[PDB]
Amino acid sequence: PADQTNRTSHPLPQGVNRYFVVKSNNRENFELSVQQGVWATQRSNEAKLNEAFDSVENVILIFSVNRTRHFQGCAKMTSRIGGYIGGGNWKHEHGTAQYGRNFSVKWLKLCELSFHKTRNLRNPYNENLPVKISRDCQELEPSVGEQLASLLYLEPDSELMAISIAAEAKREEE
RNA sequence: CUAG
Repeated sequence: PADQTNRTSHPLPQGVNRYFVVKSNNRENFELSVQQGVWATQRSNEAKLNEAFDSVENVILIFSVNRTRHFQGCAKMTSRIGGYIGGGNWKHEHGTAQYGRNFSVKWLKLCELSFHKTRNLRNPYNENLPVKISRDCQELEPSVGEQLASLLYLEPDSELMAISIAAEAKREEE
């Protein structure tokens, strides 16, 4: 009874964060990311994630699979792109849009956040369009990013959350 | 990217 209420997701790190919407063409890659703690983006996006990674303590990546009408969670970018990381043999069609280098992520919160529920939120960095209209690695104006992440934390954990925590712990035993 |  001395034990604090134990938690099943990681809270949004405190401090000065930047926020990017990350898009996947398919669930398979997103699920692989969750099992392995790894992502890779399009080559053209790598310098901008590295610029964010160098600039602030936490780069928060809010994921959404194309066409699912939902956000699926948020991760912290935990390594700079460049440098061997490993994992992630990714699915893609006839070699097109071939992905860049794998980097580490830590899944903070996994859930299914409907776009309906984000419909009053717009992003000044993308012409004040609703945040659902976000290409891969579009930056969220940071006050809007913090609002969008806060909506994620209102949703119940999806089944992937515990999958993530388990995989994360397994990688920790070294 | 969102919509079909």
